[PDB]
Amino acid sequence: STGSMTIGIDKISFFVPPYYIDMTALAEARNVDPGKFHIGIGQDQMAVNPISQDIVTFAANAAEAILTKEDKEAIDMVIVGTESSIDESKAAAVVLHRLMGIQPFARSFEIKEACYGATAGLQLAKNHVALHPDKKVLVVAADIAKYGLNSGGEPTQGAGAVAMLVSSEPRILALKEDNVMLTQDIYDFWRPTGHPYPMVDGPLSNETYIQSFAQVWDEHKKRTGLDFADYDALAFHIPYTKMGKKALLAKISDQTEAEQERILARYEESIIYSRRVGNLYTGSLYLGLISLLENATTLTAGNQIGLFSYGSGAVAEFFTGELVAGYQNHLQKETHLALLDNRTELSIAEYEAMFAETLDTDIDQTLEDELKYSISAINNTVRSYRN
Repeated sequence: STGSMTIGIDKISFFVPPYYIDMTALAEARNVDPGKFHIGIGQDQMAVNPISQDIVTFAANAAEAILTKEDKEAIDMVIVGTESSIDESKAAAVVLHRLMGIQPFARSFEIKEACYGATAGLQLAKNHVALHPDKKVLVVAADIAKYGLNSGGEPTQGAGAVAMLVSSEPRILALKEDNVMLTQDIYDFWRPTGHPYPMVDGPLSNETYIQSFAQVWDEHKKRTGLDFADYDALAFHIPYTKMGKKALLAKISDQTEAEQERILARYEESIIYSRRVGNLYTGSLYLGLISLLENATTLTAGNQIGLFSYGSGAVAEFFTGELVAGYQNHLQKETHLALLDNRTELSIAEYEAMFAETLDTDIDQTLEDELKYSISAINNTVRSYRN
């Protein structure tokens, strides 16, 4: 009711492909104890997509869920964060700008830094709107996480997008100016040009992620004096739900049991959707935010939400948001639950067939798919989308 005009997330939604495989079914096919997936890494259902669906398909569907005609006129910047690009030059944001019917006098571009790309976009969006509060920015995380059949990373796979509308007087989450950022040159996870799957140093990945949180948390506490007791919930980027828990558990071990129980319970709420989707790379943290807000029943306006973003390479950031009065009226619980529940369960055979298929863009072809914004054709390497 006082002070500077707030800036932050006005609306937020995710989209995942209309297919999944059950992790017990996957475990039985890979001759491993299902507990390895359900408990070990903490995953239950995994999102999978056909070659007729790419990051534009997911970004467009996610964004369509939150954009009004008014938004489309007020948006003058469109940003896509991804590490699953389909062009080395042309930003995925340009096609998204067209499909969403956003007004022409806007800048559009793509950000790349592993799983951190969308966060970078969000912070830049926040600064833009702070300086131009009559404008809005569309920021979309979009990615496809594939590792290969019978591969070590297979059970953490996923696909989809998370779209955010950034505005002044946001109806969901007001962003604070307490950002703590961190860059370290570490080769825990990367994907050289020409590699369809990432190069991974498994142990280094877990180590770097866990310590990166510790580093930005400690620096944040030093700068602000804020501690776990000052946070009503914490949302994390996660490669899989158990790794987030590990990082969190390691840092909160010296807190009162009351604080641990509280923070840990909130974390469980934040991963409800993730357990049913898998890794969204850039979108994982923001799926967690959605999951937290739509599954919690005792969060309320005025509460402080801490967010930890991570990107292999590695870049990390911790920042805070405050829940806005009335935010519970502007979520999409019914829509999201329906999206997850309405998915078709694939058998492992069907999944392997879908996964193995490759899109060769050098061949002119048509593709069939009932989903809006799916790929309808390739011509001279150019993708057309049905709308």
